[PDB]
Amino acid sequence: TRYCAVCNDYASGYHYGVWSCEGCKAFFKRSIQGHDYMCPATNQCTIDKNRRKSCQACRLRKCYEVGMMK
Amino acid sequence: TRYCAVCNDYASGYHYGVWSCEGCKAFFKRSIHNDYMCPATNQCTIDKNRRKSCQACRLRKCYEVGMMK
DNA sequence: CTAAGTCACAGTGACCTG
DNA sequence: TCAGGTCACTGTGACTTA
Ligand SMILES: [Zn+2]
Ligand SMILES: [Zn+2]
Ligand SMILES: [Zn+2]
Ligand SMILES: [Zn+2]
Repeated sequence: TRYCAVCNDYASGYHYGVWSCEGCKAFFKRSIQGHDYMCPATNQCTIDKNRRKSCQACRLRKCYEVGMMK
Repeated sequence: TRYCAVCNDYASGYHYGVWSCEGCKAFFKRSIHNDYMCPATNQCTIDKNRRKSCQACRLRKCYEVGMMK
């Protein structure tokens, strides 16, 4: 009930079942809406305030890991 | 056939002293004063489908391959 | 030819509507 | 309150001009 469970940025509220920022909220929104994300490395990127935009594959992976649901 | 020295995509021509696709050419141009951060460990596999994801490793490779500002 | 500009296009997220 | 939209901002790269 404070920080984003996905990128650890200031979370706005409870979105999709986890406390998240508007960024991760919108991201999951679109991801479940319809999109192929490609990880530029080893499917183990560090998702945070300044890396979430870089890897969409690991960001989505994390969205699910932390509990977000459709 | 020529391939982009940075991302292996079909190169458009010889840009900045190296063979590059239009993407890496414009990117390099834009970069030269952007400071980037790799999402992983600075060893990304930069190709057509991932060059947009890591900008740090893209610019790294731009210099590595000999692109001159 | 390449350098350099151009601009439609697509993702992001802060804000808005329901 | 949150889901789902929205749209200005921005980076991209294919194409145009010099
Ligand atoms: Zn977040
Ligand atoms: Zn990744
Ligand atoms: Zn390239
Ligand atoms: Zn990288």
